[PDB]
Amino acid sequence: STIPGSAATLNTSITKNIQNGNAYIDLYDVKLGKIDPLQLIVLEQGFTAKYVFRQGTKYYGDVSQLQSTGRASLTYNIFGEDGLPHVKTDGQIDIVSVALTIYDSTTLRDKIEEVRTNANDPKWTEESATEVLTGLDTIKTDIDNNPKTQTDIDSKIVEVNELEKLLVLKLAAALEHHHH
Repeated sequence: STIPGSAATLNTSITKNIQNGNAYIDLYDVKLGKIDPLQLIVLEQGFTAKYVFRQGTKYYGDVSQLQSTGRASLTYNIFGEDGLPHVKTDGQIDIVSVALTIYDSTTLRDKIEEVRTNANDPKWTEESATEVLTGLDTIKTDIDNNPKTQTDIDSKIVEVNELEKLLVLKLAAALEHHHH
């Protein structure tokens, strides 16, 4: 929800990055520049905020610096118009910490395009050509709209490998439909 006397509330409407009060970032979106940590929160008039990441043993002031997938923390330091940190009514520095999960789908999305390129080869029967494409599009949609754990991304890489194996050559199909 929102911490007692804070000037910043975490924006839950961005379901792709915010869930159950936790933040999620896909390095793919970071590389394609689709992420801006300051849009994940709502600042009430008269206060500015500067975010800071904390992963391993270092702090990152700019999301682009994030290079590894893992568990980290997103923190938002709130400041008043005087440039100094805001002190909440309870007498504490007004800061907002969000548990962050960093994952990267880059590899998966490529593995998908590979299988997709393969699936569209007219050498494969249209039933498999399509069953595999549906499979890929279902995953694709999911990784675009929903946040995932890196552990979860790798499992979908496996699902894709398996779907690619469903492809069936028209040649084979034609030798089976043969009755001697």
